Amino acid sequence: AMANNSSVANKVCLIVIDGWGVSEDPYGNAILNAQTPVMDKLCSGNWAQIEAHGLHVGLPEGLMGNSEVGHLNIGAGRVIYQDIVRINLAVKNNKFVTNESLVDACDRAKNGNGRLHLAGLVSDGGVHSHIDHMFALVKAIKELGVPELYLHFYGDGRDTSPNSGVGFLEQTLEFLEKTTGYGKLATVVGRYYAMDRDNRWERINVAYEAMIGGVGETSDEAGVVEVVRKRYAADETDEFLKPIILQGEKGRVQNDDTIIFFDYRADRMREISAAMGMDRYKDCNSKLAHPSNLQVYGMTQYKAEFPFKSLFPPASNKNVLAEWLAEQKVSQFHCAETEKYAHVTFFFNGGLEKQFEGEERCLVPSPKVATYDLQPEMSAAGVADKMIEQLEAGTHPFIMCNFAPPDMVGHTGVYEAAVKACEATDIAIGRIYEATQKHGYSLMVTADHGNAEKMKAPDGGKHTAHTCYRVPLTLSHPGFKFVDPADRHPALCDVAPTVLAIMGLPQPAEMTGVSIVQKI
Ligand SMILES: [Cl-]
Ligand SMILES: [Mn+2]
Ligand SMILES: [Zn+2]
Repeated sequence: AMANNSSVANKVCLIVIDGWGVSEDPYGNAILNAQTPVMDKLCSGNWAQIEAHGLHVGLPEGLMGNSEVGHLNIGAGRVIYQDIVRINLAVKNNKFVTNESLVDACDRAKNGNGRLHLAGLVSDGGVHSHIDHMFALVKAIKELGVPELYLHFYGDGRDTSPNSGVGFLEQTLEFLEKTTGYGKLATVVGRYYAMDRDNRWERINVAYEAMIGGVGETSDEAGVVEVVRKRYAADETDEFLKPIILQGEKGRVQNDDTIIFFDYRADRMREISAAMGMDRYKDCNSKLAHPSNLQVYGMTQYKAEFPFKSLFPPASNKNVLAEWLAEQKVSQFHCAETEKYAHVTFFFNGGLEKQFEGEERCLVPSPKVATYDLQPEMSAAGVADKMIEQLEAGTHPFIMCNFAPPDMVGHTGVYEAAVKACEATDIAIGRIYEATQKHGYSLMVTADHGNAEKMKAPDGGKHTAHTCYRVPLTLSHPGFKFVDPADRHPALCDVAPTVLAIMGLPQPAEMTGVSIVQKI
């Protein structure tokens, strides 16, 4: 227990069912075709249906929710964005030209020798980068008035076809000369050399020396596409392109220059960026001098030790529900089956290992079976047991668990076992609800995303995937009325704030709201 447990106005039991969504279509809907009388009552009258997919939880529009994103958003009380989502939103709404770090890189150039470098993987593979981000950056840097911009094109062939690079090179060349009339291609080199992540500095050195010294084949805008096509016929593909050099010494990285790397994945950026921006050029052991007074910038942060500013730096995830309750000196309980323990732990608590002060944990072991359709109740009963024991104790004014059956059985695709899963989950919830009533907890049932509600493809085939359907949010306490946000659908990010409002605890500013209940 914790010193301010008595300040709590209403103790709360939160259940996160895993893979339990709301769908009107009953064909292959294991929740609808399962005896679920407990949830059928809890999901009626005062109850809400909230989003767990797509942008509502920091994912690309249209993408199904999943267990990690779900538990992250639930426990965080804010939307937890993917980096790629953050970047693409910024492209949609012209927020590059106001980006503080990008404005910083550009101002430094403008008040120095004004030379800027763009370097990254040029393709639409979308794993490490996107060429549209590169395009969007050139336009931005143009608007901001940087005098000179040179581009260092890293060839892909791994997240795209090995002979796709000519197309992106053509498309880059036309963009710079006809669309922006600004920016110049200075280098082409394969990601094999520039985006090594196994500390093979002899590979990095190839891209290093090309950028700073022009160690490659000379070409120009008129010839460069032919060079690459000749390389293809020599059996050298995008990934493995040896360097090509386009603007002479003007396009090299020189003294006092600024560099922006536009990849948003870090592992394959740490080496080239540390070679340019710290002391790792020494590992390349080049006979070339290292330029003086460089400053590097990254689309994202590649290593917190690095001094590099970032266009989209990491969110700290400060004052997620678990940390915040401990700050208020209120104690808590987290419980789950094996298969979902990282969800009520690592991910609920912000995506780290921290178990905060006053946080008590319980791991109920999952059954040892080959597939979970062979025991579709899994260990939900045991999880309920431990939760009911905490309700009898009354020690923790906030307790929570996860029930795995609906998701983990849904993934098998066996429709009738899914039905059993949801039946066994519903019985478990019913046991806790009885206990909350007897020991005066308010019960709240939600889910992290759907799954069980769609078990069949239109044609009857197995459908094992997660869904984009909304999920329930129930509240047994009759002095509150559910109310939607005025500006958006409610979403997982509103579970934690709503919890704190029922508990009479303040909300921390990092929790970008919002309680979706109001008192009667
Ligand atoms: Cl080589
Ligand atoms: Mn799953
Ligand atoms: Zn899940």
